[PDB]
Amino acid sequence: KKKPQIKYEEKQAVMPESAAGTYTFEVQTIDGKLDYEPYFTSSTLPWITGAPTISSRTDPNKDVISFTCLKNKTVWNRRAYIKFKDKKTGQYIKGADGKADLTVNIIQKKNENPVVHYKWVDGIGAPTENQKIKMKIKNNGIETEDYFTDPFVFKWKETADTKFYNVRKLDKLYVQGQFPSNYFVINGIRNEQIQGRDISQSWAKTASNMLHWWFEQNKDYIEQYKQKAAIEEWKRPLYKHDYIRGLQDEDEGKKSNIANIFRAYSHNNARGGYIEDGLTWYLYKRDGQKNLGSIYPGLFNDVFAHDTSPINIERCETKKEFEQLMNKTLDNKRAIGIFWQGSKGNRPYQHAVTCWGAAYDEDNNIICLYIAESNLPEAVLYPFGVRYKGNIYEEAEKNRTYMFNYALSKPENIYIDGLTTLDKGEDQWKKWLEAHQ
Ligand code: NA
Ligand code: NA
Repeated sequence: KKKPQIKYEEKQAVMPESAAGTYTFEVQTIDGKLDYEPYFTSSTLPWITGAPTISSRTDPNKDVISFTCLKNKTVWNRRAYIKFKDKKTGQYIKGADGKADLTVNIIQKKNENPVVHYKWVDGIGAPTENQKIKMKIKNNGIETEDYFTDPFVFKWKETADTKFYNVRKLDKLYVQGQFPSNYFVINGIRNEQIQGRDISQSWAKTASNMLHWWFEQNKDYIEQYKQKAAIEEWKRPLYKHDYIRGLQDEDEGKKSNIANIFRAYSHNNARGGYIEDGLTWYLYKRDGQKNLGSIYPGLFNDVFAHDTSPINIERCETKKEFEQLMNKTLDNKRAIGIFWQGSKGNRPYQHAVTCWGAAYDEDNNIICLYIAESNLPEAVLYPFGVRYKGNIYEEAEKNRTYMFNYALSKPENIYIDGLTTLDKGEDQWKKWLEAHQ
């Protein structure tokens, strides 16, 4: 007698809808009914209940295989794989080429109607519906007539009433021949005239946004500092954060005193800089930052010298590391700088941006970030989708947090290497105020 065989066209994926249910596919049975058992290749499939089974063999030509999925609440497809063990021989059954194991690809489809929730950096409010701007899908750099339909895909428009900060690079907004010839002129601290450029200053724009937030959150402590501290004469003008909303692009140099301090006085580096360096430079004295600029603000050195720094730097290489870091930062009322890393084209990529909040699916996966991107033109926060390298259910030792770039309508090999965070420093401020009673 001939030995029975099974066949399956492996190019056909099995794609259950997002709803929970017991789904099925068919396996062709040749020359009888082979005694086999189906198995998932992973034992860490929390979204599948049990093993696959042969639920019908009544048709001589095919078996029905059943498997049970939980609802896919996430906005991502998720993958599982079924192989087949010959129960008489104990070997995995071969596929069409006689060498590879017969493998059926399962892809449960994404949730088309997710319920999303949001966490914003403390103290910046939250977008109103009128402040959320939907985005057109681009193709070959041209906007199509289609829009991104996921509910978290919106720009957060800056208005007179919004409370985030997004200082933009003058060197990116500038249009030669159309902007004012004095566009880059800064009136320095001794009323001296300075042409400050900022093409490589994403670290300093990110620091400036975070510092604007910090001056605002701590404004009552800073008022007490101005009243009670022995302020060095030359630094007195710097105890001030002005961020003037509603300006035209051609007036960006008149928008932010903090960003202008970096643009006038910070020394240049084409290899960029570090968010944490600019933050330290503005707030307290460290020898490492002695050569950052031609001045050293160090405006609250006697609050933070010899105490906890409110600045931290952490890295993340897995989904778990990224979400714990984001949640810890958001839940502890801190501001967020992101240092992106990867490739933009056939060239290395590094860039600092500011994060003002995150979107979450019903499983509390982080699915989108709201980014102040000093390279991008609009006076808005841009959504950057979150994508993770491989299986999020069976995480590998490295599963970086890649960015989907809705403004360019494309994934990019750009991932989040880590966060630089800025804490209010409430305990340090309290100890300073208690010592100045
Ligand atoms: Na399972
Ligand atoms: Na750049």
